[PDB]
Amino acid sequence: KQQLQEHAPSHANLDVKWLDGLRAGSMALQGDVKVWMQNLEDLHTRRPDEFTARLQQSTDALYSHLEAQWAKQHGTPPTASDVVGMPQWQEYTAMLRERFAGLDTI
Repeated sequence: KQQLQEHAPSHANLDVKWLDGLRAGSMALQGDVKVWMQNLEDLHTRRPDEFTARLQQSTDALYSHLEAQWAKQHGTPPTASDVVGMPQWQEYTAMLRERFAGLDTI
């Protein structure tokens, strides 16, 4: 499948910045999650266990940004254990990746 090669003008995950956020890249819509799925759509195709490894690099920004930044708030509750679901990504991604069958939020 996909023997012949092809290409066209379009935006890719690389374009979108890390979870840290985008100033001009994507203001109106969310490029963080918007690509979160698309990244797994291509990866998951080959290996699922790796699907999470795709965004794993991006989500890192927030994953740490929270445990680090949020640390100021309390610093006690902030930890890889909490940061896992402390942020919104935990839920957000759960809405798209799960309700992907009908991505409308975007």
